[PDB]
Amino acid sequence: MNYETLLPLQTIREHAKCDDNPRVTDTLLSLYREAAFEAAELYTGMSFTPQKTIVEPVRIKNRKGKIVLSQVPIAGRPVVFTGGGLGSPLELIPFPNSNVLHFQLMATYVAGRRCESSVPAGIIMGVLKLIAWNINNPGDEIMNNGAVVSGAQDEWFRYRRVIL
Amino acid sequence: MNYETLLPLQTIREHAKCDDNPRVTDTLLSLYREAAFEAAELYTGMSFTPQKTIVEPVRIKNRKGKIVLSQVPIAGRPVVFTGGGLGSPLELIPFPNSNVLHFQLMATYVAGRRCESSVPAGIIMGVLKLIAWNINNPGDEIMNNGAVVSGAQDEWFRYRRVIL
Amino acid sequence: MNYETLLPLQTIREHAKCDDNPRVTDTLLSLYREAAFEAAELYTGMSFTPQKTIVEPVRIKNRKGKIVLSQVPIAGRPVVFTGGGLGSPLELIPFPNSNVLHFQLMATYVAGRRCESSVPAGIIMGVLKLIAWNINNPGDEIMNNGAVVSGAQDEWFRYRRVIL
Amino acid sequence: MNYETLLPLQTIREHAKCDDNPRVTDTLLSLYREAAFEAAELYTGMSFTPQKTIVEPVRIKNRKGKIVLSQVPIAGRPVVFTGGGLGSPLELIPFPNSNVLHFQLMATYVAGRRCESSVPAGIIMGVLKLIAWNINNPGDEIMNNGAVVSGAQDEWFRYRRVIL
Amino acid sequence: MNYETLLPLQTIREHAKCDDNPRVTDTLLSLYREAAFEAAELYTGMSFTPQKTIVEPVRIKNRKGKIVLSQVPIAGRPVVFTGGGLGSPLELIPFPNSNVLHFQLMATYVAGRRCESSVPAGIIMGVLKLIAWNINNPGDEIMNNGAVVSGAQDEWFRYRRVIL
Amino acid sequence: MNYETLLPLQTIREHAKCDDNPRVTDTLLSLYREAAFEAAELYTGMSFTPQKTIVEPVRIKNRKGKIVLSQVPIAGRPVVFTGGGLGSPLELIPFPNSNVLHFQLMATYVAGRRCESSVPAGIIMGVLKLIAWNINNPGDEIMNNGAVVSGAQDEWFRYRRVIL
Amino acid sequence: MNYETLLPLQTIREHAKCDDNPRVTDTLLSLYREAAFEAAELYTGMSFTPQKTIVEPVRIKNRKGKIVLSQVPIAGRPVVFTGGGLGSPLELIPFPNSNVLHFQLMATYVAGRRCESSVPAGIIMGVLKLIAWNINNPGDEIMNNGAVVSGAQDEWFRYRRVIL
Amino acid sequence: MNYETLLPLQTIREHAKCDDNPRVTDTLLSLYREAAFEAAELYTGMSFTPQKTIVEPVRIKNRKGKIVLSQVPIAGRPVVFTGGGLGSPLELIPFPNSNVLHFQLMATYVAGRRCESSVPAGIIMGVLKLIAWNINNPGDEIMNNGAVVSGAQDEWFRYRRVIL
Amino acid sequence: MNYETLLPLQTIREHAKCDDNPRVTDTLLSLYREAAFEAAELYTGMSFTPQKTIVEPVRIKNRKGKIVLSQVPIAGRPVVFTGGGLGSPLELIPFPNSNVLHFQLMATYVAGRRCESSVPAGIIMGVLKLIAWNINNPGDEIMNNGAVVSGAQDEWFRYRRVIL
Amino acid sequence: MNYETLLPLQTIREHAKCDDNPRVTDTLLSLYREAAFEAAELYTGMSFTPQKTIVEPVRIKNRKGKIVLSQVPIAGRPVVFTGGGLGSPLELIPFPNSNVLHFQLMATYVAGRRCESSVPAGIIMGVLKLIAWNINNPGDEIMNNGAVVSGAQDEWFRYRRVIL
Amino acid sequence: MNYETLLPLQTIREHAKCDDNPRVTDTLLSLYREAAFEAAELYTGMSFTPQKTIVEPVRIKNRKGKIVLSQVPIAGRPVVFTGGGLGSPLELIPFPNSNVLHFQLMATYVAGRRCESSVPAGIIMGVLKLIAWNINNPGDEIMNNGAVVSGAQDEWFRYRRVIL
Amino acid sequence: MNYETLLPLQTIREHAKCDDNPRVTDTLLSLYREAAFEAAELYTGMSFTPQKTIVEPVRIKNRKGKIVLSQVPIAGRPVVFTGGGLGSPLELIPFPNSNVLHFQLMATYVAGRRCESSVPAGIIMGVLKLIAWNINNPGDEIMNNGAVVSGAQDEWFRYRRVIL
Repeated sequence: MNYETLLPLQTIREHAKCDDNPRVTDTLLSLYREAAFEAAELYTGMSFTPQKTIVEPVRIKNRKGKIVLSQVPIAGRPVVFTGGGLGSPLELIPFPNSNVLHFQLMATYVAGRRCESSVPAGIIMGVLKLIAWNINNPGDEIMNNGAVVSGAQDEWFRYRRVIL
Repeated sequence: MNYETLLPLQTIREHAKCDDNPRVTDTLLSLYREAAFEAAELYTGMSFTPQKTIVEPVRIKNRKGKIVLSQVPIAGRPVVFTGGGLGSPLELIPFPNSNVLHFQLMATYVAGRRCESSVPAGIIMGVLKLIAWNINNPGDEIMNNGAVVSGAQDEWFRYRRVIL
Repeated sequence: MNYETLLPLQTIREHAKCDDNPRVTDTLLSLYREAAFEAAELYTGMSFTPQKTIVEPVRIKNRKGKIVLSQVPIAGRPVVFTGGGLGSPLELIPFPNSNVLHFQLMATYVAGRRCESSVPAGIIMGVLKLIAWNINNPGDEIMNNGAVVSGAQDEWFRYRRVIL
Repeated sequence: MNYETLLPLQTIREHAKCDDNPRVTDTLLSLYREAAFEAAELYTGMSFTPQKTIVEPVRIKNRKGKIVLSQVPIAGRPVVFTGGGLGSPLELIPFPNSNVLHFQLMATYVAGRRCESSVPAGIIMGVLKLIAWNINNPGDEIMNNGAVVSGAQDEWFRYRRVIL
Repeated sequence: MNYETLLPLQTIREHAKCDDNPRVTDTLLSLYREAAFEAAELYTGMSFTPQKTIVEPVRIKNRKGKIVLSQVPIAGRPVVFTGGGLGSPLELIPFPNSNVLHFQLMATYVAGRRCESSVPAGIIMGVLKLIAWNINNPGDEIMNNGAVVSGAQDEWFRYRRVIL
Repeated sequence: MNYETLLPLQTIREHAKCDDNPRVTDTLLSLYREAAFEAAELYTGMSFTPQKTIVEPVRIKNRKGKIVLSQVPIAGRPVVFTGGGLGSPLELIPFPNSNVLHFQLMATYVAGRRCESSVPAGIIMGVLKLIAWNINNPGDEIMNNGAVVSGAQDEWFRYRRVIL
Repeated sequence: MNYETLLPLQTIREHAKCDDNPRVTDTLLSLYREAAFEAAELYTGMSFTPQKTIVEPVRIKNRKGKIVLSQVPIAGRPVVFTGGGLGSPLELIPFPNSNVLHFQLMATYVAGRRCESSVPAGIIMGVLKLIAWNINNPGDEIMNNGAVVSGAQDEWFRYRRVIL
Repeated sequence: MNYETLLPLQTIREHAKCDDNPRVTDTLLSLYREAAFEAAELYTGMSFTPQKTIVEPVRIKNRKGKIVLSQVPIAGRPVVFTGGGLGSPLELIPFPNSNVLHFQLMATYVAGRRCESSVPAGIIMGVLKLIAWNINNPGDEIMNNGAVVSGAQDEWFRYRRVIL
Repeated sequence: MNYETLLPLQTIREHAKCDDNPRVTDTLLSLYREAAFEAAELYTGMSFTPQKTIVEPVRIKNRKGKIVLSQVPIAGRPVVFTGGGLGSPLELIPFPNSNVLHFQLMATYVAGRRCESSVPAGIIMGVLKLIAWNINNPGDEIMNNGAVVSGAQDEWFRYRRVIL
Repeated sequence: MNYETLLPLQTIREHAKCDDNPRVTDTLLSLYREAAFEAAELYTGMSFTPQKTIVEPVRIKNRKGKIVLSQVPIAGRPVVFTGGGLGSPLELIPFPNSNVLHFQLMATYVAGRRCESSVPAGIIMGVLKLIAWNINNPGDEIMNNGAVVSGAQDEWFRYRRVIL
Repeated sequence: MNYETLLPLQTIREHAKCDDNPRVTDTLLSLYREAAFEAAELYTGMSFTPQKTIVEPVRIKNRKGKIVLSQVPIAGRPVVFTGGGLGSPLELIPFPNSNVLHFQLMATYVAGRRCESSVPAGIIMGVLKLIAWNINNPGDEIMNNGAVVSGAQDEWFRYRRVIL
Repeated sequence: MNYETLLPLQTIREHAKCDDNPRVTDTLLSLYREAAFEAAELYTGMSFTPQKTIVEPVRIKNRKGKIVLSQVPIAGRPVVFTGGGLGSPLELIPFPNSNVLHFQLMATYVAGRRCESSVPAGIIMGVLKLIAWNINNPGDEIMNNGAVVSGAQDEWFRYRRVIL
């Protein structure tokens, strides 16, 4: 993917205060950038521009009618349901920024984002901190996890929406 | 967005005493300003300039007749109800600084600000400290939770409406 | 408000001992003073001469008829209420230094305080301390609220009279 | 108030050893002196030389007839109570350092001092220490509760008269 | 009062290691002396040479007929008590150094000292210690109460005589 | 495996900045790389990517019919079951990220990774960190659990996925 | 007084190694000596040379007839009792070594010491140590309870041997 | 066994960074390597190629017939039992990786393994650390066991089969 | 008593490494020795040669007739009792090393030793330590008793070994 | 005995880097070697090369035939019982690695080692460390339990085997 | 006593490094030696030089017939008891190193070896250490119970014979 | 005894590493050697070459027949006891190293060692450490028993065989 557009090398170099470097090659930094983006993906679950189709074997959690989805659905668009003898389609309006719906069973929806320009800035701010840490810690001495001490995880934490 | 009118780059540079450093280009300051304003909006809950129309579904929270909405409406404009098979749309005056309801189903309101001069000074003061912190410490050393240690977050606490 | 009449910049400079600062211009010091006065007013509640009006809906609290408004009405002319089923409004005299009144219903009033020169010395001293602290702390600390550590909030405490 | 008679500027300048310093103008010293005397008045609760005479409502605390005063009446001559259905005005003499009298209801008496030289020296000594602290520490360092650490709020404690 | 005879300036200067001081003027030392004497009087209640007339309303303490007074009357000359239902005036001489007597009402008496020479040396030593402390602590340095750390209060403690 | 394709020696030499060092020959770097990759494989349990469908033995765990598989099936391609006493084919949709299925026994499903570039960058970062630690610390000092203190172990914890 | 014969100034100066010092006059040293002997008398309770006849009131302590006087007795002149139910002074013989009388009412005895020579060496040593402490430390630094820390007090403890 | 085939001495010299040692000759490095491989074998239990025959007596264990042999037979080749008054010898196939069989008696068997090529990398890495630790600690410094502190025993732990 | 016969000054000057002192004259050292020997006598209870007579009254103790005298009579010579309404005087033999006898009553006796020969060695060492401590602690050192910290009271303890 | 064939002096000197030191003669090194081997034999319990026949009395520790013997028997030769009124001497096979068997009375056996080449390397390493410690620490300082702090003891622990 | 035969001054001078120091004359060293030997005798209760014969009274401890001696006799010749109703000789020999015998009463005995070699070297060793401590530390410093910190009272503990 | 053969002076000097001493004479080291050997004697209880006879009474312990002796009799020749048993005096040979036997009563026997060459090396190693410790510390510095910190007691501990 064109990570260059999401975060240029020049900005990374400027933030890290490493635009005068005798041995750190761009080829290596292009690996740290991808690693940081993958780490953010794993920590938050918010995919970038490439949208992904979701069809999964949903289930009912309890008699209250609670259904848990694996990922948040595309915002605004209703979500459809089918299967279990219900030949006709069925759909409801989902909650924004949530993955709980109410009435073998089957359901479908799409997850992803419009494009490079819709990424919240806080994600980038945490990512840049993570790259800076990885640049200034090849792994020779202790001076304990990298993604936490660098503070990027705290920046990303604002979006993980723990129960209120 | 016109973040420039809210906090011109000149003031940010003057506060940080870095107007002559070529290491901090305009784009980096723009990114820092955007991230700081986003963090302030998330923390204090005060929606910024845009006046976005908001529509989202609801479920009857309790048997007593309580329902909750996700964002704060602007005072004056009633919150209206539509759909859900009910008798007919209904209009309610919003309780300022609250989004709780008193008597699938739908409702909608507006959130935002009419004028940009209404920004309290404390928010700008905290944003200045946060940007100053981000300019100096890239997070690659331990001597990193900028929002807390920089002191910006505590300034905004005056408005986070602790329960009296 | 004309804060310059209450605290000349020269006085602030003589207090903080910053009559030679090589980078702190007056345009930033004025913002500092504005923020400090806002913080003091919010903490103590001793507002100034200018006035503002508000309108809100209200709900009775108990069978005894105690009612709570969102802001303190001016110490003076009546506070008006409208609606409530009855065909004509009802009005009560608001008790000063309080937001509580005694008996949907809509309420309106005007906010503000009395003559300009009401400011005592302690608040001025606290504001000076807060400004002095703010000048010498753009935010860097491993060696945490500015108003608490600086001691200003201990100067203003004499006017709160907390009953637990 | 006319503090010039109670504590000449010359004594303050001599105690703090700043008579040759041009960076502390008469305005700033006047502000510090006024603030210090205000703090002393708030802490110990004795109004100074001006022979203030008070008229305050009083209600019997309990069936035993205890009545508590908000100020200590001048010793040696009676304190009078009126109103409250009394057949005729009645006046007694209080026990010294006692603010409680016992065998609508209104009470009046005179509280003050004859000559300014009777202003107890401890109060002036505490004011001097507070002013000296204020002049040297603007409040932007951690080497700030001036009233305490300087000792003035301890020098004044002799008078507050906790219950024996 | 004749403080110059109770404790001359020369002795105070010699004790505190002062041959000649660059800025400490005698006028300020004269204030320190008076402050120290007032502090001693407040801590012990032992009024100096000027004998004082005392009149106050006395009461009986307990079932045992115990009687207490505000100050110790002179050792050998009676106290008087009349009014409040007494049958005839009667004056009696109290215990030595103990304000305890045994079987509105007003009682008066005289307390004080025979002459200047009656002052025990310990009080003078404590006053000298307190003066020395005050000369070397204008109130600007922390790294607390002056009268205790200086040790004068410990010297005076020998005469307060808490119950045995 | 042919590790030369996964991680060329050039990248290791660049990250550890030892391309000009003649004391670390290719033979020793091969050993270090092999050991690091084997350690990662043992830890996360994700054998690397010769693309491979999965068919493995299983035995039922309890009356509920729960059966535990080894690796995560891919999304959108149903598993199929055989073995035991079954006489007809059967296919069920797997739950995302799951490794347990319920209705000797046989069954096969499609999973794994296709291209070597899909090897998540986190694993490569962990391997690089472990190799960098091994290069500089032979293991005879206390200023030695290399996998942990170097942080390589922490980078691999994102995958082991303790029960939710 | 006779303090000169008990402890000549020459010995004190020799002990304190300050004979050639013009910075401590004779009057101040005499004051130190007087204070030292006063403190010693208070602590150890041994009345010094000046004999005094004592006449003090007494109250019956208990139903057993016990009565306690104020000061320690010297070998003791007989005691005459007056007041109460006795028409003429009731003569009786007291006993030394205890302050208890056991077969308003008056009692009497004598106390003191005939000669200086019996002052034990321990008292002199303690007085010397206390005077040496007082000469050097004026009481304005901390790193000040002279009677205790100087070690003088512990020397005198040999003679008390309290019974608890 | 031919340890020089598994780990060339030059490899050890390169790992420990001792390619200039002034007094560590090869006749001692051979002993160090011999000891380290023996320690690894005892810890992990993975033997080395050469086989050896063993004969031992046994004692009747219990009813269920679980019998423990002092060593692990090789590859499950038959293990014979003789003597003890049995009618004729009986033989069983021993379960590999264990020394327990299911049924005075005598037992004999042979122990060993197949080939050198089946040595994983982790064991080699641990042995290298153990040798490096041994070289630089001849036994005259305190800075508890060599195999533990050096971290070698933390490399072999991956094969010791804790109970899942 | 003639201490010079028991301990020459030269012995002190040799022990305390003070055979060069130009400030510690012999007159003060003699007083030090005089005090030290008296302190040793008080601690050990072995009164010295100078004999002294004593006369005292005694109260009636109890049924068993054990009576306590204020001092220890001289061993082996009668102790007399008189007065107390007895028909004629009664005399008893006093038990040595004690002040208790077995039966207002008056009592008389005498105490002392024979001569100076009754001094063991350890007492001399204790006295030497006490004197050496006293010389080099004039009483202005804190950067706690003299006789205990010096160890002399640990030398004399051997002669008590009481049943404590 | 011929300790030379087990550990030549040349190897010890090479390990301790003292081959050119004339301060350590051959006799001292022989003494150190003998002491170290004795300590190892005592600790690990492995009887060394010189074979010896042992005859000692026994008393069964329980009531069901528990035999216990002082030292471990050597493999092959049965332990033979003699005397004790037996019908005839009886022979038992030695259970390896133990001296407790299932059955005044007498028993005998033989212990030792067939050849010197059977010494494990770990014993030699521990002996070398202990000798190195003893060479460089005579035991007159504290930074002295050589067997433990030198690390030699822990090397031998591999063989001591715990009771399970 | 004639200590010259037990420990010549030459040995003390050689051990205590002071064989050329003129300060420590013969008298002071003899005093130290005598004090140390007396302390040793007190601690151990064992007179060294004379083979003293003791006659002491004995009272039966309890009906068991236990008698406790004060000294330890020798194994081989008896200890005699006399007095009471014994009409025939009665003398026994106790357990070695035991001071208790199992059956007014009088006892006497003598034991020990021929010569001064019964003054074990340990006692002399302790005396040397105590004298060495005494010579160097007069007791006016802190870094003082010499008998302990020097180890002499620990050296003598071997013979104290804890009461088993 | 000719200790020279047991441990030559030269070996002691070489071990304690002091063959340059300017003041430690051989005569004093000869005393140190004897003291160390006595200390070993007292600690472990094993006598040296001189075998000695023992005579003492032996009271039975319990009905089980357990009897104990002061020292271990020679390993192979009998202890004797007269009377207290069957018709003839009887002597038996004891357990190896265990002073426990089983069936007036005076019993005697011999104990000791064959020759000077039978002393285990560990005893010599401990004695050398104790000698070095005694040489280093004459008793002045404190840097707590001398026989333990030296480590000799730990070396001797292996032979003291605590009770099981």
